[PDB]
Order: sequence, then structure tokens, then C-alpha cells
Amino acid sequence: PLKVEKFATANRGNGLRAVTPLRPGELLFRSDPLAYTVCKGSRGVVCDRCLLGKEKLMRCSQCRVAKYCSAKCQKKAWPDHKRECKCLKSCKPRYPPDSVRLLGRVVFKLMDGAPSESEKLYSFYDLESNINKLTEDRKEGLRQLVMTFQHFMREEIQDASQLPPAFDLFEAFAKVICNSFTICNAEMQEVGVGLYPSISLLNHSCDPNCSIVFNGPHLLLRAVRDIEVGEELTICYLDMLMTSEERRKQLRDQYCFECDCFRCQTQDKDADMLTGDEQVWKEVQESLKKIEELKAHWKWEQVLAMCQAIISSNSERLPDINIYQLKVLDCAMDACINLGLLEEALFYGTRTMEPYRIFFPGSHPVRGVQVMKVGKLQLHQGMFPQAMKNLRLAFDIMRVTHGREHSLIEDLILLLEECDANIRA
Ligand SMILES: C[S@@+](CC[C@H](N)C(=O)[O-])C[C@H]1O[C@@H](n2cnc3c(N)ncnc32)[C@H](O)[C@@H]1O
Ligand SMILES: [Zn+2]
Ligand SMILES: [Zn+2]
Ligand SMILES: [Zn+2]
Repeated sequence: PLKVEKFATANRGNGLRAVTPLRPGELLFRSDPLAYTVCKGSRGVVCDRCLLGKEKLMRCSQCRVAKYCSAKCQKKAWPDHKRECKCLKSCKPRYPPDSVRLLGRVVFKLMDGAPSESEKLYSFYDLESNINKLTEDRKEGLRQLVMTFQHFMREEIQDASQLPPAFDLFEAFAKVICNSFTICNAEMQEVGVGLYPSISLLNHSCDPNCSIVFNGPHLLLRAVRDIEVGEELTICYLDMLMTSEERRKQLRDQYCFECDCFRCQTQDKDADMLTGDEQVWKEVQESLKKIEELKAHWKWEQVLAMCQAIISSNSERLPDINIYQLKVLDCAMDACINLGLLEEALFYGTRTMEPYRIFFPGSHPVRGVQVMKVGKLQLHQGMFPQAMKNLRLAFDIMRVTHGREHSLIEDLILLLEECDANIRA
């Protein structure tokens, strides 16, 4: 019996609404992807199948592009990799855009696969394309994606007889632009991209009542507020560390809508997010383009060097509530964790705690994981009472955002039992 249902909204197309009263932490839906792939920067760093990092991955001998953590993952991936393998090989050393590899997997799944549980509420065929709102600039970009797909797939797809009935590649890429989910690993790093068509019913809010979290490619949808029967379910499509101007640009450019929510009407939190000298934070925002690019490619030493040049600048510094400063602190913390600089990681991580409390209100999985990382860093350095406080807070958040069905909650229940025994001792 589903707790959610598809409905026609007044002015935001189709949506999902509650069938039954929902409480914070309630599991509403869970889905494997219709199709997914690893992202450009994580290719050959994480397993193509399970999206877990491993120092040495095994490569597909045929294409040498797909890489796996294990014989189990390589073998289990083969049916969904078989047809793209011929195309990735044939187009060596060209690697396609992530959207093109993703749509390849969509087409092979729809042609060769049994009906997907991912499409239970809503199918790829049903997805919003926003074709009547696309700008001429966007349409030109979509025409290039169509020709890129035609080139990439030529070994496996020669004509429309090898696409689903009346499948339109332009319309398919338009659907991918506004229905793609970025898959994060347990540590909330972007590692993949997938389509989850049932989950695609959820409309956006800058202050949502639901949250999604990934456990490998598996998506969990949870309530993070009380929700009444018939109330629309919403998620935030966007990173929380964004001003209303930045959200406006992304919701226009990617999603073709104007956000009417209270936060956008009032520029909620924009002033605090932009505190400090504007010349300095403009420079840090500019530097973050490179820092985030390096992070996406797991280049931790280069990330840390660029972040230290800002955090410990000889020139003017920013407050930690400035969102560009905060993103630099978080990138520096993760670089330090990966480089085993755990003292320096904890310095940066603790500085993010109050800004995260402000910018991730209520129960947000990004805050839950940040607090768990700081708790773990404290536990490693023998700060047992402070570690226990942070691991308990992480559990309070993550019982709502992750739940018992997420493997990270099992790992946190272990850190809590350990920290508790130390305190008992
Ligand atoms: C992932 S789909 C959500 C489901 C979609 N409404 C449908 O009918 O399939 C994203 C699209 O939904 C619409 N949308 C989502 N949130 C919205 C909002 N808050 N206001 C208006 N339109 C919204 C836009 O067309 C956006 O590109
Ligand atoms: Zn694997
Ligand atoms: Zn292969
Ligand atoms: Zn808004």
C-alpha cells in the first residue's frame, strides 16, 4: 500500500501528494534507477556498479572504460553494460558527455529490459520535457547532444527500429536535463547520475517537506516534516548554500520555472550568506570553480592547497557563515580526511558546524553526515564526550534523513555503541 500518489497540480504539472498522514523519517518510496552511470570525474575512481571508491579497480577488458570493485560487480553489471561496451570501445579514446552515456543506458533498458520498478508511478515516456519553454540557446545544446548520441551509439543503434516506439532523441535529452538525479556516496560526494522516473514526480521547494538520500545507486525518499493527507510532497532540487539569485538562475536555466516560495519572495538568508568583503568573496566564488572541479576528480592535494591559500590567506578573510568561505572549509575538511590530516580536518569541520546548523534547518542529510564526520574526527583524537554529543546529534538527524534502510545508519549505531562504552568506562 503506497503512502504517496501521483496527482495533477494547479500550476506545476504533475506532482506527488500524501495518501496518509506522514511523520518525519517515514520511508515514502525507494527506487533503483531506470538507468545510471558514473560521473566524468569519478570514472575509474569508483565502481561503475556500486559507486564505492577502491584504490585499485578492475577494468572491462573489451572497452577498458567500465571499472569495478570486484568480479561480483563486473559480472552483475554485464547485462546493462553489454551494448554500451561495443560503443565505448568503438569511440576510443573519445568519452561521451555523462548525459549521452546515461541516455544510452536508458534506451538499452527500455529496448531489452523487463518493465522497471523505477517506473511504477511515472515512466520515462511521461517525464516533463519543458520543450515549449526551452530557449534557442538550450535547443542548440540539445541538437549537439542528439548528434553526439547518434555518433556514440552508431555500433548499436542505426535507425528508429532500435529505439522505443516514436522515441524522439531531442525530447529524450530535454527530459534528462530536468529529471536527472545526481547520486552522492555515503560521504555526500557526487559520484554518479541516474533517472528515477517515479521520484521525478516530486516538485521543488527551497524549504521542502521531503528529502532523498542515496545508498549506492539506491534512492530512499523520506518525509522530513509532518505532512497531511493530500499535501504535496516536495524536495529541494538545489544545494542549500545558494542565494535566491543563484537559485533563480538554476531553476530557470535547468528547470524552466520561476520559484514562488516564501524564501525566494523574501531573499531568506541571502544577506547572512554574503557577509564579508564583496571583492574577497567574489574572488573565492571564482576560485571555487577550480576547487570544485579538482574535488570532482578526487584531486585532494590540489584541493587542500587552494583551500589553505584562502582559509589562511595573508590578505582579507571571510566569515565562516559566508557561503563561499563555508564551501572552501568543507572542501578543505574532506581533502584533509582523505589525506589523513585528521587534526586539520577537525579544525575546518568544527568551523562549519554553526553555519551548517543555520543553512540546513530541520533534518537535512548533508548536515547529518557533516556532524557524523566531525563526531568521528573527535572520536579518533580521543575527545570522547564531544564525539558522543556529535554522534548522537548525527543520529537524531540521520534517523529522519537516512533511516534504518540506509547502511550508513548501521555504521553510526556502531560509532555510538563504541563512544558509549568509552563513556561507561
Ligand atoms: C522533476 S520534474 C517534477 C514533476 C513535473 N511537475 C511533471 O509534471 O513531471 C521538474 C519540473 O517540474 C516543474 N516544477 C518543479 N517544481 C516546480 C515549482 N516549485 N514550481 C513550478 N514548477 C515546478 C518544472 O516544469 C520542472 O522542470
Ligand atoms: Zn562494486
Ligand atoms: Zn566494457
Ligand atoms: Zn524558492
